[PDB]
Amino acid sequence: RSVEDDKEGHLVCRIGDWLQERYEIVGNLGEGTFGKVVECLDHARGKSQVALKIIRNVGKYREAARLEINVLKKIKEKDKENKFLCVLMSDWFNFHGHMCIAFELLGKNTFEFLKENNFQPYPLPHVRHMAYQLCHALRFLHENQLTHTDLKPENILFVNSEFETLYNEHKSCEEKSVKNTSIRVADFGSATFDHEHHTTIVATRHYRPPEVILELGWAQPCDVWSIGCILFEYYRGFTLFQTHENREHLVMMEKILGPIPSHMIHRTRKQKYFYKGGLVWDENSSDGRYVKENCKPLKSYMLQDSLEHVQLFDLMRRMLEFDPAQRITLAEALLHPFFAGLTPEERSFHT
Ligand SMILES: CN1CCCN(C)C(=O)COc2cc(ccc2O[C@@H]2C=COCC2)Nc2ncnc3[nH]cc(c23)C1
Repeated sequence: RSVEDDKEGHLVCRIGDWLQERYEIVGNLGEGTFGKVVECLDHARGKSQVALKIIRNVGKYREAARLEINVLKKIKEKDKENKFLCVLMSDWFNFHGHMCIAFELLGKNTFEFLKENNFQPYPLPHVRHMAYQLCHALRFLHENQLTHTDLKPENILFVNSEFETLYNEHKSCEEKSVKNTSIRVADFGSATFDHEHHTTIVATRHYRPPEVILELGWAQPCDVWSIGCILFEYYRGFTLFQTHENREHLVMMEKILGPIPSHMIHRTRKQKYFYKGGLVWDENSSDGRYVKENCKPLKSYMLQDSLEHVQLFDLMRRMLEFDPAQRITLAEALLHPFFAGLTPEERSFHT
């Protein structure tokens, strides 16, 4: 059988086909703009379960995958015991122009799970455990001169996403509750070391911090801002910054978090966003009316008054500090009293 690609350069994959005379395709896990993810059995390692990322046969995607493979090699060198909750590669190969990267098989990503639960949020204890793991994982990368730059719910995966179906106490509907909240962080293709070239713009827009929008440069604090956004999303089930454009995004930041510090305004070359030292925007436009209607102070989004909710919000506020130098580090975040609520099994990583 010939090797066939579709019109977008995706490999046409057939259940039963082998790659590298080794990986037997047994399931299709999903398709994205990069290519697809397929479930395989690895016949050279006792029919172990693999997720294979199969990249489009398109030069720019091939080049990007080669960069991801090289980042993944460096990460493994620093974490040989695979203790820091990252998804590391077990193999890679170029299959007729398609870069393929083999990973451990995991469950649903945390976005897909949320979507399959009709966007009903994760309970606070789940949020807390997921937060703890994220802070742990990224602290390790940060201490090794690495920044992820593209953290978002779809890049964070449950180890096993099996769930219980419960009747929602307070709503007229069912709810899916994950049985084990162990997660792993993936997708390191944009991850950048301190000594390497930093592009002006990084991150997916909804998780992108103000220093990037204002072109002030970025480093590890970029990831902490993303984490703040992620945790909000886990806790409410909707995006903190449901935005498509920079000026709008800044206005949303001001409505939710308070004024942008004047020292950042004075430094930015993006003066098009300001007039007389304040954000300038059209309150009567579609975007202006949307933000005025929908964007409220961060504390207004708390679902309950109790101590653990108050502490989550204190931590989130600190992750969402405008000034990246003032923003909480992950090392400090791990000392936050929010994490007093973890079970011993959660805290010691015996989930
Ligand atoms: C390689 N894996 C990251 C790739 C890049 N990335 C984050 C995504 O593509 C996100 O979306 C999926 C991830 C996925 C499998 C299916 C996905 O597709 C969605 C599913 C339903 O509707 C379509 C959208 N990953 C995985 N699954 C299981 N085991 C895995 N091990 C490692 C990964 C992974 C990361």
